[PDB]
Amino acid sequence: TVTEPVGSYARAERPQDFEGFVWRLDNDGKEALPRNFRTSADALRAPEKKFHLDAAYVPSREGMDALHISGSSAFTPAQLKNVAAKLREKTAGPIYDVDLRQESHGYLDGIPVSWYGERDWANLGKSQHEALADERHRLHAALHKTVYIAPLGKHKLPEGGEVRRVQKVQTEQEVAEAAGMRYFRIAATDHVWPTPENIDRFLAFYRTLPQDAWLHFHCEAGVGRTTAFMVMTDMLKNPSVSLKDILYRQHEIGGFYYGEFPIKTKDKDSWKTKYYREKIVMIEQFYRYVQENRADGYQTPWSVWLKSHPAKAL
Repeated sequence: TVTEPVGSYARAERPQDFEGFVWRLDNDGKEALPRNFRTSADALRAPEKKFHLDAAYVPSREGMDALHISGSSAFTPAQLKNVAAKLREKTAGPIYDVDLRQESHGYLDGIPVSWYGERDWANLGKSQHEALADERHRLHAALHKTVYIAPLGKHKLPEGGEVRRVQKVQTEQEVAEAAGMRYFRIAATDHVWPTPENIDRFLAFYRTLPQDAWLHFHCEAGVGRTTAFMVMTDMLKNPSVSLKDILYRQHEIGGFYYGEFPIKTKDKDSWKTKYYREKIVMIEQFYRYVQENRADGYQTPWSVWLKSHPAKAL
């Protein structure tokens, strides 16, 4: 009897130790676009040094022009509009805003905020149904009430900010639709590998897409969740390209590197170590899943294949 298999490490943490306590400012709106905006039509750049990769290696670009995917971090309503217009110049198919955030978020007087708990784990352990209902209630309850909105400083605690009585409340779904994009939510936890549930939901969604759909993924700040799904899509659609090529190319357009590398962390972030290792193992397992189920149309869901082919720690 193993209590939590590789791939499900985060199930051992206690949700009650990370409840939300403040409305975090997700973007201050000074720039025209969200941070980390990147496309599969982009030129590859030099790898980041911390990953210790071969800068002379030239990754295969086979399948990229036809991939049609992009990524970024959180945005204001006007920033989303700029992303949607930019993506329209590249395609005539439907454009999707794929919201990968498990944490409750929305817009207060047009300001993008999220209910933030330590490690950004305020909805840890909740089903997607429970996570979205917490979100709808918190947002509605803010209307006509005084609130404190603030950016996180060091030690990940509030620093400065503003206080206003709220006169308008909006959902991410409402904001995407107003920008001309279709909406699809996948409640993935910040900092850890997506659950078998998050992935089964993404696979079913993928199988039903029109051949010219363009997928725009987004997380809160950084590139963690967004690169995981961008890598999975590249593999699913281009099963003939090697693991090394897929990993190098998703990193060189501006994403994270999901292959092996020398993991190092500050003392305050040592809790992240085991999660970085689990990710490396799990993306290799997914590539094994794609290669082995490619023949059919992936008749076997990921969760089922996984329970009969468990991964082992690094």
